[PDB]
Amino acid sequence: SMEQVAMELRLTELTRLLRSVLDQLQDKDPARIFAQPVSLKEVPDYLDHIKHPMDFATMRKRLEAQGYKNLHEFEEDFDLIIDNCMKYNARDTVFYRAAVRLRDQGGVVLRQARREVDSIG
Repeated sequence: SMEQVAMELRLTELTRLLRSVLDQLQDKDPARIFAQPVSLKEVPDYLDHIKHPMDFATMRKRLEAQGYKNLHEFEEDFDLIIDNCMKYNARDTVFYRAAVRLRDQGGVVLRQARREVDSIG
């Protein structure tokens, strides 16, 4: 139907905007701490601690399959990256501290993304 096409164009355009959002958030991680999944070869107990692992590469796979229906879903995955790290790693670590800085700097990007998503519809 023509309606289904219009919906699909809306999803495509959301995906475009989320791709730009993702690029901007990932620039706030210049150390690449969050770029890839935590390795279960290197951290064998990880899934005992963290039930829903997340990372920027996993988000990008979902994004490119158009698997985010709205900004809420995308933000849920970004918050998992941060929140998982702040639980597994202690306050005095470069990993925790990187997550705090990513959360703080990302907030700015996400605030305007929400306005754009609402504005453009």
